[PDB]
Amino acid sequence: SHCQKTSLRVNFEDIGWDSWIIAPKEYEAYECRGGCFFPLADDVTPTKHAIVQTLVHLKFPTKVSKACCVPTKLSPISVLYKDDMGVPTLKYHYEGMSVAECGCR
Amino acid sequence: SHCQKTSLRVNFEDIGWDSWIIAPKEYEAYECRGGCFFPLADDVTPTKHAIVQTLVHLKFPTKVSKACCVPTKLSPISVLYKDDMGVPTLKYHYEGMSVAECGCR
Ligand SMILES: [Cl-]
Ligand SMILES: [Cl-]
Ligand SMILES: [Cl-]
Ligand SMILES: [Cl-]
Ligand SMILES: [Cl-]
Ligand SMILES: [Cl-]
Ligand SMILES: [Cl-]
Ligand SMILES: [Cl-]
Ligand SMILES: [Cl-]
Ligand SMILES: [Cl-]
Ligand code: NA
Ligand code: NA
Ligand code: NA
Ligand code: NA
Ligand code: NA
Ligand code: NA
Ligand code: NA
Ligand code: NA
Repeated sequence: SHCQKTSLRVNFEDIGWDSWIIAPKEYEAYECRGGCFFPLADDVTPTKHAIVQTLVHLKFPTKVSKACCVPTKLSPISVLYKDDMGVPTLKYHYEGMSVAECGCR
Repeated sequence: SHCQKTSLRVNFEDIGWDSWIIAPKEYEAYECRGGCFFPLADDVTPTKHAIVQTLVHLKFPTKVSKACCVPTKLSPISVLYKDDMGVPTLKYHYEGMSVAECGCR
C-alpha cells in the first residue's frame, strides 16, 4: 500500500479546458497514491527530508504531517489547441502533463 | 493559507538518529505546509499535473486527491557522525536535510 503510480484518466471538459483544447478529449494523466510510512519500499527514492519528517510525524502526529506521495518526474503529451487567430495548432510537447515516476517528498 | 515554508526544528534523539549523529543535537529542517487550491499563489511553481489534478479533485473529491505542498528544493547541513572505526567524523554537506523551497506537486 505504498507510494506508486496509478491510473487517472482526465477529461478536459470536466476541468474547463475544452474551451482551448480541441483534442484530445481525454488523456491518461496518472496519479501518485499510497503512503509514505516505514518500512519504505525500495524505489520511492525518498529524500532525507521526507525520511526525517516521517519520523517526526510518528513522534508528533498532531503537529507534523507525514511526507507526501507525489510525482517526481513528468512527461509531455500533444494537444491540439485554439490559437489567438482562432486556428487549431499542434503543441507537440505540452510538458508536465503525465506522471512518469512517483516518490515520497 | 497557501503552500509555504514554515519552521520545523528536529531533535535527532527524538527520531532515533542520536545513535550515529553526535552533533548537532537539533536542527532547523523546515517543512512545507498549506493548501494547493485555487486560486493559487504566485510562487508555488505549480506543474501542469498539479493544476490538472487539483481541478479533477474539485470535480471528483471522493475519488481523486488534491495536489500536495512539498519541498521542491533541499539544502545540506553539516553533521558530526560516528565512523565505523568509532571516531567522530565531519560530514560537511549532508545533502537533502533542510527545505529551501516549497511548491504544489
Ligand atoms: Cl525503511
Ligand atoms: Cl536527499
Ligand atoms: Cl512542443
Ligand atoms: Cl521529438
Ligand atoms: Cl509546454
Ligand atoms: Cl489560479
Ligand atoms: Cl510543468
Ligand atoms: Cl560533504
Ligand atoms: Cl563548500
Ligand atoms: Cl549526503
Ligand atoms: Na500504472
Ligand atoms: Na476528468
Ligand atoms: Na502530537
Ligand atoms: Na518525437
Ligand atoms: Na520560514
Ligand atoms: Na524532533
Ligand atoms: Na466524487
Ligand atoms: Na562551503
